[PDB]
Amino acid sequence: GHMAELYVSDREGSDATGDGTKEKPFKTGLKALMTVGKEPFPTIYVDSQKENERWNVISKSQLKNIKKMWHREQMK
Amino acid sequence: MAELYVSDREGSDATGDGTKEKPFKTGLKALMTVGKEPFPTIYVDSRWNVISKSQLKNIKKMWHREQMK
Ligand SMILES: [Cl-]
Ligand SMILES: [Zn+2]
Ligand SMILES: [Zn+2]
Repeated sequence: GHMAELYVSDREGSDATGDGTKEKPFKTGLKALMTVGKEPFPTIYVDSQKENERWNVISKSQLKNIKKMWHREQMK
Repeated sequence: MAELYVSDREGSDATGDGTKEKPFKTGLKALMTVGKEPFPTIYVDSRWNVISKSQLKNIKKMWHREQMK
């Protein structure tokens, strides 16, 4: 039932009241990976650090760190 | 470490160390660098506001899961 993209926005999202949609992003990557029920990981978008763009694909470093945590969290 | 600094806009998990001058980028990385309790105070970008208990709870929850080996 899970979807193909996820939005995380440090400044505009909430982990409390957000759902990882573009309209209502999560706030954190820790919150996001908690949601991920199966692989493949959805494509995660983050704040663009540029004034020009709202959104930007997660960095490769940030993704790898989230996934490390996710796998280890899948081992109870 | 008594106070950890985390900055999505300006920090780095790669070259940062959680100092106010070299903040971490995420709480994800920050928790990974805490090996003992009690936790340092965590400050996030607003400039700096202390971490919302709403996200601190998540960080301190996932940190306890880690410590089990
Ligand atoms: Cl995070
Ligand atoms: Zn896997
Ligand atoms: Zn404890």
